Amino acid sequence: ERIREHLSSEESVGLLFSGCTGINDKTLGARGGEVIMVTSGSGMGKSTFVRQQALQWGTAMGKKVGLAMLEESVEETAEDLIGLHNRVRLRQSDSLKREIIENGKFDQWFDELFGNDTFHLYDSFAEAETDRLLAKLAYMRSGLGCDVIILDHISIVVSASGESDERKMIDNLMTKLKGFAKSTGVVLVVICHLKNPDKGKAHEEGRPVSITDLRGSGALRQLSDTIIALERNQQGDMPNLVLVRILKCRFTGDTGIAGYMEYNKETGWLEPSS
Amino acid sequence: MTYNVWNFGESNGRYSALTARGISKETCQKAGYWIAKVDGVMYQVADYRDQNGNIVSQKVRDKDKNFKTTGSHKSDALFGKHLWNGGKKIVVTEGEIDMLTVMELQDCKYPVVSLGHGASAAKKTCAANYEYFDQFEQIILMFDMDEAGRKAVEEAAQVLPAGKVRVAVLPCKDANECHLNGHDREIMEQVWNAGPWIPDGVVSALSLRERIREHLSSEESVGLLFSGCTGINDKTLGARGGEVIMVTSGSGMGKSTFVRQQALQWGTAMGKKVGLAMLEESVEETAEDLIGLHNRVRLRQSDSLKREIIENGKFDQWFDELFGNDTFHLYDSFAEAETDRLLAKLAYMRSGLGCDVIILDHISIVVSASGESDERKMIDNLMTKLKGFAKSTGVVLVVICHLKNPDKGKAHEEGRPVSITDLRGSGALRQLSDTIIALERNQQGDMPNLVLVRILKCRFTGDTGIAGYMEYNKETGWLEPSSYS
Amino acid sequence: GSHKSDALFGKHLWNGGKKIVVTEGEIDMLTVMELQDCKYPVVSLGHGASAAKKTCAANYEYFDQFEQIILMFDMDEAGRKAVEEAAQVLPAGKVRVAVLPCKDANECHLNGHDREIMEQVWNAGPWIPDGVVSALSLR
Repeated sequence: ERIREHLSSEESVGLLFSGCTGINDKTLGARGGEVIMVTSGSGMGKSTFVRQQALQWGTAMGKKVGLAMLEESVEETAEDLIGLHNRVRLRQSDSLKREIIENGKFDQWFDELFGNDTFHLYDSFAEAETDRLLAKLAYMRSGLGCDVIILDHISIVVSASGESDERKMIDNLMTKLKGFAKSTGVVLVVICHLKNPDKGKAHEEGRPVSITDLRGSGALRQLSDTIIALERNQQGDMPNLVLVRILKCRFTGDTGIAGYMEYNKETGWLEPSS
Repeated sequence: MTYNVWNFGESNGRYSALTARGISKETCQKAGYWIAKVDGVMYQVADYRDQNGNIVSQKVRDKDKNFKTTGSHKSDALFGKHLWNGGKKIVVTEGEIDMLTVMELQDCKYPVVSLGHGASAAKKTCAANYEYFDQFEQIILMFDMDEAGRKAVEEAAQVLPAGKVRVAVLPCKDANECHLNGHDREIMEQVWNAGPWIPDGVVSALSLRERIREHLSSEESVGLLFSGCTGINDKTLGARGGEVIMVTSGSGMGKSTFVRQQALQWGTAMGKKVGLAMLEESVEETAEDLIGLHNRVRLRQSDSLKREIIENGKFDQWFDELFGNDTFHLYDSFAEAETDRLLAKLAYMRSGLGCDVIILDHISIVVSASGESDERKMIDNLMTKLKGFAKSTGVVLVVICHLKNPDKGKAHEEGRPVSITDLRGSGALRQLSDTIIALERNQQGDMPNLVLVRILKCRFTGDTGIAGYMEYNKETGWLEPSSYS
Repeated sequence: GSHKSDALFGKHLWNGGKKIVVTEGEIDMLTVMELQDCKYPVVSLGHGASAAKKTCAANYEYFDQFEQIILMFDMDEAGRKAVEEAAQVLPAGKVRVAVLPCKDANECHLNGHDREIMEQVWNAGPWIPDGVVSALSLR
């Protein structure tokens, strides 16, 4: 009976990765209980890729998405979603900001987006303790009833914290996040950064990213079920061209390069091909 | 269905002292808190008057601490609201007895208010009273010190005027529990020392739309404009408050000269209060550069002219012309500052002196917690604290770092575009910093004064690459914009 | 008796006013009152220069009755630290630091410099260390 109930409801194709495909061809979406790992270099598209998925899922397939943008205030993150939804770089314009305010178009777009109460976020920025996030991440999942939790940046370093080498902190945290993800069945999307090789041209100038290039003592390479990686050469002749590489997919096992995408400097989207 | 307003001269009313609470008669009389003797019982009535004195609602309790409401107890119910027309700080308690505690200790001379519908409607009550609470510079959220109390604090800070939120943490249950115990010493300092921080950490389901509108109106997206070369503005749209600008180049190529132009430019044309942290030079030397830079000259190479124009009356002229607006602030030590012997001072500018831009030249002078192997963590640890400070205050922070020595081919001074990997420190600064400006020039080429500007990162826009070019005017010491391709 | 941390020598003499002088030693508090004919608010610190932060913090409510708080501490290495640790827990906008040509207030009086003491009660605010000196005062 539980498998019948499982097979009938389980969003196994639930919330397919938008912006590009081949990712769907190699991962078949994001299952509930899996931990999706998104990574790239600094300023390449970790936040932007994940931000499209959070927007898309909570609109087209309408899901209660939980956000944890620990590096930016919620008004800034909402600011992106509003512009991203309306295909504009609203953050990148004083005219567009002044426009929608004075002519009352701001309220218009906002109700069109958040009007479902499908978007829930985390607001603090000032140091989130490990079990002072998991409680709130669960509060979304459980109290607010979210289907997807989005955790930007898996660090919160700063603190000493009394235990040398935070290589265990990232490991200890990832396990509980996988636990939380599975015991509730919530799709868990987390963003991590990449180590510094300093051993040739690196990341921002190209270079494929392997699982070893992942920050931390690769525990995230174990607990996570699927690993999405973005690669682009911001000094190349197409700095907006970004390559998607699957480093892991516990569900399928089909790895390799999925497809390509192009950063539309007008809409702020990652349109597939061009 | 709601009760009728009790009358003071019709229900055995008297203004007695709450001896078992620690509140005297004089205090009860001023807040409008009296005791009624109806049916032989002993009820305590809290008069929630409006801006006129007319009782609107009342909150009546007896021996067993049961609640009974009379009148029109609307969502904006604030016990003591009628006593204060505004000011500097306002204390927001949970219960009326706690509101009676602060006034007793402050001799009923300072604004203190209580919540109408307990800790539950804290969010709604504070939301209903946004217009009123914004007449004060600070809002002292001293709720109960329990599980439910901290959630009420959480739901309060969400719908309160941004930047004015402050939370009190008492060694006991509530304000009254401290008073009757010992701790009259522990309450008041936290009324004047409570932490000015954020809600943390749910804060979901929009509810901030209008505040984002309020936000978008006050902090622009073309925050400031880097002068010296257009194109930097095209790819970064300036430097917002709360961002971290990262400026770097080779040694003696114009890290200091480039940044100093922006500090000068911003503090003159756009009259912003610029804070300087020139760790590798006395305050007089950085001022010396600024003085010459403002007057399009170099007061470091013309040596006869230095002694001349100063002792003649052209120094005092330029000095008042430049620093007279009281905008420029610098750091004076050179005696190896400690990390939390800089951030304290850097915050003092931003906060005490009120600066808009803080400039930290050279971020490799750590000098902090000696004994830990590799300063690779110190630079990372510092950047985290700098980013926190930068965003939590909304200050523009421009920091200068240096570049690792590659020794793998011709390096930096001979050209060589500097990538993000070439950045000094275990690239944590490539993460915490939002915008990264890099200067490149071949000081052994046909165009040494020609400098290439390269954006290595801009979390705001995401538009990277080569901006434009500039030329070092040896006469003016400026970075004039060039026409090169 | 009970030397609580809010010990302020002379606190019982004033109920607010325009300005109040906060010395370190009671003897220095006796100097300022001597020059002012005991007509203007002058107080001393209970626990010396060490608990300067705690004593001033304990009397923030009291010191907040005045428009200005004249920190006339000693003029040594420890004295300047006491100025630093007091001014942190004092009302921002009511500080001011006294700089004497001698050791303390009494050392000036016994020498010549009554001409340096009272006048130096009128001098701005900043506060606290390292400057930062808003350029203008670096001329």
